[PDB]
Amino acid sequence: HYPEFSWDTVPIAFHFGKSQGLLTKEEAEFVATRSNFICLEKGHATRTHGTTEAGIEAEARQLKNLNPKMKVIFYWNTFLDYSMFAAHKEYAKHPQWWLRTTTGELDRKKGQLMRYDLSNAEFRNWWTNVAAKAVVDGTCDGVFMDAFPQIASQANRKLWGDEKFEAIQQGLQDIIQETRQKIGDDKLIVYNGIRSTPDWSAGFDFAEYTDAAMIEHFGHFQSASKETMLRDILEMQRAAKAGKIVVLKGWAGFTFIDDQAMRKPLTQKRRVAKDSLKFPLACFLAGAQENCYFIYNWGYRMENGCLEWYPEFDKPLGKPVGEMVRDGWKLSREYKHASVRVDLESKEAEIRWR
Amino acid sequence: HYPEFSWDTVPIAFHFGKSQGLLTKEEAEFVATRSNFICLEKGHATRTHGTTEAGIEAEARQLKNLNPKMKVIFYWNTFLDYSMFAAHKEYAKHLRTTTGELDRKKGQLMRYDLSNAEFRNWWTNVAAKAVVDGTCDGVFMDAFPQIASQANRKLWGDEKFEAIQQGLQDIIQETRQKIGDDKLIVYNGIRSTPDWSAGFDFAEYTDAAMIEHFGHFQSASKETMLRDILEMQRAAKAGKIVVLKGWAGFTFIDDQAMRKPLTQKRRVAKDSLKFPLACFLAGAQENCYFIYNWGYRMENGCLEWYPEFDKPLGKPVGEMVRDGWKLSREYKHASVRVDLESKEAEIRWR
Repeated sequence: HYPEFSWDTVPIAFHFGKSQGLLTKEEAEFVATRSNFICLEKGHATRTHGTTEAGIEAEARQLKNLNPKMKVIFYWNTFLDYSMFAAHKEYAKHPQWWLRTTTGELDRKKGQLMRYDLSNAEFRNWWTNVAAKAVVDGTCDGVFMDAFPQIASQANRKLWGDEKFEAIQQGLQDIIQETRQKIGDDKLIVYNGIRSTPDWSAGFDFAEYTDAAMIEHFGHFQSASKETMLRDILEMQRAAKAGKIVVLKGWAGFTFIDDQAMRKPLTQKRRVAKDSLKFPLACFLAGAQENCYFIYNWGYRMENGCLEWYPEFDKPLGKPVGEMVRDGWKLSREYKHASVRVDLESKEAEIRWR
Repeated sequence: HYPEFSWDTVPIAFHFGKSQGLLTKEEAEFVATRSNFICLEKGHATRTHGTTEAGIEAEARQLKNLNPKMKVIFYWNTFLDYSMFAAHKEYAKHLRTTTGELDRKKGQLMRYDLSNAEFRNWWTNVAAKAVVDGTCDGVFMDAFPQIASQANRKLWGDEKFEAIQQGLQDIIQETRQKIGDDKLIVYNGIRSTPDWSAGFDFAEYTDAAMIEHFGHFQSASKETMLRDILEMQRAAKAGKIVVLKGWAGFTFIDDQAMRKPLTQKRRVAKDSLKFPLACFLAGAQENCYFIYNWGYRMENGCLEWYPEFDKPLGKPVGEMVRDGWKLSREYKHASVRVDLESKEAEIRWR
């Protein structure tokens, strides 16, 4: 029930939202002819369709009409009560569920966004019904469960108490199982995700229930050291070899959280994105197996480079002819039509195409 | 390093030559006040300046003195050994087919061996003399569909053909290296035909592509016109320049049409503008340029003007909308509709 995967060219997935409306026909064709795997973000097409659920459903139909093999993934945050969903008004009707801290204040991110009590079974029941409405009744093929590291953050202990924290971690396991129970075996569960930092690293997890994990921070944020980059690549290799989907999120030399980089004119962003592609692309191809996908851009809104294309993505790749080879911080991989080399320490990389 | 672009009116570029001499005061001012983007063709001003290089250099200085924003592009054929260049005698001082006959287009013009690196270094040196040492702002690299034509496998063999294809990629890369990142590389081009199509290519190095045959030659079908428009839109959204070469109801190759009087030529040119102009506006994005005439010599309609090119246009306020062969587009001061099947067109100026 995985997306149809191919080595003909670099395997590419999409993950973004266009808030101002559906993809144009030209945008939908551009996307649908270039990938079999897309998650549509919170807010997608809300300006014209009112709710994310409505926008995503109409978009899922458009894309699959163009590419019937496309797997369209419903973005549904596991932890946060985002306002641009019809579901938000239903959650507002259940104040008995609302998470509170040890002092009684409502637990809200940046003081505005409520965080879910995953230990509450009624909530979990409602939350999984939202997902199953999108993927069973609707036209999506799976769900993207965001925010696992936010749930597991030790900082939440100061807010909840240790006992409620353990209850909420248990509730994360519960809500994944119940998600699977409700959407069936033919549907995809994607979650965020694999993460490598100096103090804490999460590998592919909950494997009895989940199908795909994103490596959202590859090469950036707290995951920019050679040690954490190597761990992300090795975990992709290990997880994919064991039959899972892995989506590696590359960043085009900067991210949407870098205020100075985001202030730069579009021409400068494109120069940076072109110069910055080779290294994360070589890292991805060094460790990539079947069912591994690359994403490369600087954010999750359509305009954050998400519809950019690069000639590297059209070049013949072909099946891997040998396993990844590692010597110290240096990695290399042979494909039928390309050779890859990358040094995690110096950030030096080389891709030799046929 | 792009030409300065505006939506105030239809964005216009020029692409022609005047072999009898430089533009006159009036002709120079006409072009300089109406566009920031011109390619000067082979032969320009050769009668009085001897070579295309010297004629284009003198013209580039004249036009830029009138409009300092003017980007002037040097015509340098990527494949063909034209005689009205000083560089022709250097080529003469230094490509074989399988039968040994000299490879000459229509028996006259030699064709270049892009595999040979000595040639490539010379060729790019000629481009660099014109744009780095000289006053031009970039180079127009013609003839890419000729180079790629599969029929050349018959003339050269599969091995040499693929050497030449690689050579084209090498010459483009070597051009950019020698002229720098602040100069423009224009090439011909995007082409859509029923059996063979090329979109924007070599985007690592090139800035601009011409759609030379829009609506005409082998690209007159609704299928190929739509391909051209869609590729303009994609490439310009990707950050490239696109030059759409419209034809004024006929072309310089149609003998009978070319033998008609100017008054009839102008009548047909006026009647034929709305359709190709609406196709361009339907898909146009930033850094898209329209050209409208019946050829590449100054006198082939190239300094004709139309009120449509003075009308307020304004920024696009919506995306191209396509239903079947029908396109529409909303600008701040005009609504566009065109039907590629019936060739009906409306430009509702406001």
